[PDB]
Amino acid sequence: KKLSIPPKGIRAIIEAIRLGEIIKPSQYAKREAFKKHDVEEAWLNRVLTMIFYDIMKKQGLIDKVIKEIVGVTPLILDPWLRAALRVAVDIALFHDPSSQTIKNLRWKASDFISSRTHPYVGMYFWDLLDKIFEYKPNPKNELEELEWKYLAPSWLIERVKGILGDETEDFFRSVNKRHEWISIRVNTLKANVEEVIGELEEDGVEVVRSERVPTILKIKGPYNFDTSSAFNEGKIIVQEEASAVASIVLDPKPGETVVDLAAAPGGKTTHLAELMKNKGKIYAFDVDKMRMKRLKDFVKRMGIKIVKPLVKDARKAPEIIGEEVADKVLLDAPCTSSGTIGKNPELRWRLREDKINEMSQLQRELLESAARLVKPGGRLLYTTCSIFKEENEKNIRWFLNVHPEFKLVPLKSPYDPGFLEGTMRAWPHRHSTIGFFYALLEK
Ligand SMILES: Nc1ncnc2c1ncn2[C@@H]1O[C@H](C[C@@H](N)CC[C@H](N)C(=O)O)[C@@H](O)[C@H]1O
Repeated sequence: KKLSIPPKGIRAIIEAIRLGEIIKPSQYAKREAFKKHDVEEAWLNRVLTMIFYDIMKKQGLIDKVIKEIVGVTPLILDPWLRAALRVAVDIALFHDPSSQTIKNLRWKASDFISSRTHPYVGMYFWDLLDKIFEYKPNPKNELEELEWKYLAPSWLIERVKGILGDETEDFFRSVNKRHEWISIRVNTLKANVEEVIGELEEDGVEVVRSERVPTILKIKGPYNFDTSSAFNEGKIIVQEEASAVASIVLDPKPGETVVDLAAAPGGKTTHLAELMKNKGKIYAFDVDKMRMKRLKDFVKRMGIKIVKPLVKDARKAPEIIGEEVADKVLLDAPCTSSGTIGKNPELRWRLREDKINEMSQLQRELLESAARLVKPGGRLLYTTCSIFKEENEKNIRWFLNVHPEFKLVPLKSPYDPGFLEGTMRAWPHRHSTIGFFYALLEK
């Protein structure tokens, strides 16, 4: 028949959508909310997960609808109200709910947000429900029609067109597909691939091994990591294929001294240690103390013992660890994350233009800090998970202009050429991984 969501399910997505605003990446929020409200059933877990990503993906469009109905941007409203309104608008417009579900929205959702806030906000929600269910979707503008096809803001659509041209439609298709796959890396230091595959297939988990990096596995969700034997023993870590390639490209050797200039939560720095076979030294810098504690949790659980974590600004060092002291440095630079809009769909709506240039300047000063850490024979790898030239090819052309003395080491495997020859790019619509950029440099 139709879509029937139980009361605990209604409270679940509301809390997930609310927490998704303050906990990033939003997957952690979804996990937290689902365990809080006891979503044990796989069928409910699937349905609510699908709705979760549908809301994230269409957030900006949903908000425009809320503004038409309510009269103001939902951004000035209470967080629980905003979350409830987003859930209700998405369910009413897209998911054709059964009478029981609309009843649970009316009574159980109103009550839930009241208990988290004040009776008046539940009442206000209750007063809006009928307007939402009677709302006639009306895309008038050629701009509004465009935004509804790609599920993206006009500025982003325009900016992608300037980069991909004919491929723009395919790009948005690939970041719009659903799709329930999670990418993980097998910790070779503590387990082997087939053993992990078998343990996953021992559960009801569908597994597909990556052809580009055989330690990467795609698993079909939902998958509980805090009850997983493989995860709690440190055999597996969540990482995209593109991110795994980064460490392999830099190619750190056992006994070398390596720097991960922006390291937390530690997907790549933990991978660098595998390639160095738990020998040598890794200096791991990150300004975020709360992200660094995750890296420390991963390091010891995964049996890593060569990582020295440093909660400091990465523009410092030199004169923290030394000048030309690194055999090779990885700069997986803080960035816009625009290449990850398939994985974290809501980012397409939260991104600004401004701050593309703000991130671009930070990357350059980390890049200058990286340059001075590299030994004469050493190598520097610069990566972002951004698709913008401003953060990528532009930042490398600048680097090759001011430095003296680096040169670009040509890259081919396993992805495609970037817009500067010798650089490499991954694309969602070409490679089924996140948008990514690679620049390998040596003195
Ligand atoms: N100036 C800075 N110094 C050190 N870390 C920074 C600085 N600016 C941003 N960061 C960190 O850069 C990180 C960006 C992430 N893309 C790093 C991911 C990491 N390389 C991984 O593979 O797990 C965030 O954790 C930021 O806290």
